[PDB]
Amino acid sequence: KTIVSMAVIRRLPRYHRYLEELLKNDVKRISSRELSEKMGVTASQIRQDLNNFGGGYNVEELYNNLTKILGLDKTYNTIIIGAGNLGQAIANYTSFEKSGFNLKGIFDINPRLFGLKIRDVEVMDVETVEDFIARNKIDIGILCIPKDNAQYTADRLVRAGIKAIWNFLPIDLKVPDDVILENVHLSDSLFTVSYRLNEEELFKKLK
Amino acid sequence: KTIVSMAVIRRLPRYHRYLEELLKNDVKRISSRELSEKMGVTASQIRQDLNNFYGYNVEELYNNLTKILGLDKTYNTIIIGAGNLGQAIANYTSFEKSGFNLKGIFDINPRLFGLKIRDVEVMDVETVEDFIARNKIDIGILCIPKDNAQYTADRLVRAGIKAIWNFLPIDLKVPDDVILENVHLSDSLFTVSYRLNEEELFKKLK
Ligand SMILES: NC(=O)C1=CN([C@@H]2O[C@H](COP(=O)(O)OP(=O)(O)OC[C@H]3O[C@@H](n4cnc5c(N)ncnc54)[C@H](O)[C@@H]3O)[C@@H](O)[C@H]2O)C=CC1
Ligand SMILES: NC(=O)C1=CN([C@@H]2O[C@H](COP(=O)(O)OP(=O)(O)OC[C@H]3O[C@@H](n4cnc5c(N)ncnc54)[C@H](O)[C@@H]3O)[C@@H](O)[C@H]2O)C=CC1
Ligand SMILES: C[As](C)(=O)[O-]
Ligand SMILES: C[As](C)(=O)[O-]
Ligand SMILES: [Zn+2]
Ligand SMILES: [Zn+2]
Ligand SMILES: [Zn+2]
Ligand SMILES: [Zn+2]
Ligand SMILES: [Zn+2]
Ligand SMILES: [Zn+2]
Repeated sequence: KTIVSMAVIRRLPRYHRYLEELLKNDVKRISSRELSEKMGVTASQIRQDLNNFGGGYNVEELYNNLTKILGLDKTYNTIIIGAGNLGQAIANYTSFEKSGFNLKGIFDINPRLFGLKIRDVEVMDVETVEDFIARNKIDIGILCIPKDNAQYTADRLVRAGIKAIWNFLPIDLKVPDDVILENVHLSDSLFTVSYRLNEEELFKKLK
Repeated sequence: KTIVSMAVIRRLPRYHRYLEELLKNDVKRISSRELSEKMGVTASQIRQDLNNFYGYNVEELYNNLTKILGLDKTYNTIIIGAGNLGQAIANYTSFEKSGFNLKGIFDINPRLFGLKIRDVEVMDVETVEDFIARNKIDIGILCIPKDNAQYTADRLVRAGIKAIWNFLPIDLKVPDDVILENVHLSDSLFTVSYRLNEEELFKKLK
C-alpha cells in the first residue's frame, strides 16, 4: 500500500504526459479549466491531487514538479525476463531509458536467443538471473514470459531481492507485501474502443 | 466525444476484470464494501458509474458490464506492423475470446509476406485498403515506427476503418467520426517509479 491513494497515483502520469505536450509546444501557462477539460477530471480534483505534494499553472514548473513526484529524477536498474516478441518490443522502447529506467540485462530460457544483441545488452540464460540481480542491484523485473508456472519465476526474482515487478502476464502473481507489483492489462484500453463503437446504440436502447 | 464521460468509461473494463475473476472463483454475490475495497473506488463512485446505464449479484453485474462495453458483439481487426509488438498483440488470444477476431496482418517487409501467424498470414500493406473494404474491418491496430505513420492512418481512414488502436507515441489526426485510442505503457511504468520513490519523496517534503 501507499501514502497517496492509487486513484490519484494513476492520474499523475497522465498530467505529466499532457504537460510534456504543452512544454514542447512552448505553451507558458495552463488554467485549471483547460487542464480539467483535457484530462476529464474536475478542476477541483486536480487541485486536490496536486495538493498532496506542496503548493492556473506554470507549465514548465508543474512539469518539473511532476517529474520529481513520479521519481523520474532517479535511476532504476531494470531487467526483462522473456526475450520474445513483447520483451523485445519493451527492450527497444528507448524512451523508457531516457526517463531513468536503465536496462541492465535480458533473460530467456531459449538457447536460440542466447547472445542476441538488443541495444547494448545481450540475452542471457535465465538460469543466472538471481545472481545477476544481486550483483547488479536490480530494482525492477519486467516479466514478459508465457503464463505457465510463472509464479515460480516471480518467486526467483523476489527471493533474489527484486523490489518491483512490472507484470504483463494475464494471471495473479503472488508477491510479498513489501514488493511492488504493477500488472499491465492492455484490454483495459482495447475495451474502451468496443465501448465507443457501441455507445450510440446502447443509449438508443436505454431510452 | 462521448455521451458518458471518459473517466467513467475508463473504469468499466477494470470493473469487468474484477467481476470476471469473482466468477471464475465461483463467487455469486459481493457486498458493495468488499467490492469497493478492491476497486479502491468508493462504493458511491461505483454506484454513480453504473447509474449512467445492498450488494451486487456477480454474474448479473458482469453480464451488464459485458453489454455496456460492447463485448457481446464481434469486431474484425487488422494489425499494421508485423514486428515485435504486432506479433505480441496477434498472439494474445484473449482478445479473440472477447470478440476481437483478427482477420489480417500487414507489413512493408517483403521478407515477411506469407509468414503464418496463428491462423493469419502476413500481407503487403499496399493491399490494406482493398482488404478493409472486402472484409468489413472495424479496428486497425497500429504497431509501426513513427515516421510517416500519419500517411498509413490516412489509408485506414479513407478506406472506412471505424477505429484505430494506436501504439505509436505520436498524435495522429483522424476525422471526428473515427475512434482513436492511444496506448501509453509509460502511464503504468511511471507508477512503479512513483511507488519505489514515495517514502523518499515524503521524507524530503516534510
Ligand atoms: N498484458 C497484456 O495486455 C498482454 C500480455 N501479453 C503477454 O506477454 C507475455 C509474452 O508474450 P509474447 O512475447 O507474445 O510471447 P513469446 O512467446 O514471443 O515470448 C515469450 C518468451 O519467453 C521465453 N520464456 C519462456 N519461459 C521462460 C522463463 N521461465 N524465463 C525466461 N524466459 C522464458 C520464451 O523462450 C520466449 O522467448 C505472454 O504471457 C502474453 O500472454 C501479450 C500481449 C498483451
Ligand atoms: N505505446 C507504447 O507504450 C509502446 C509503443 N511501442 C511502439 O510500437 C511500435 C512497434 O514497435 P516494435 O514492434 O518493437 O518495432 P519493430 O521495428 O519491431 O516493427 C515494426 C514493423 O513495422 C513494419 N513497418 C514499417 N512501416 C510500416 C507501414 N507503414 N506499414 C506496415 N508496416 C510497416 C516494419 O517492416 C516492421 O516489421 C513502435 O512505434 C514502438 O515505438 C513499443 C513499445 C511500447
Ligand atoms: C492492474 As490491477 C491491481 O487493477 O489487476
Ligand atoms: C490517451 As491520450 C488521447 O490522453 O494521448
Ligand atoms: Zn535452476
Ligand atoms: Zn489481471
Ligand atoms: Zn486478480
Ligand atoms: Zn500520446
Ligand atoms: Zn497527446
Ligand atoms: Zn469518414
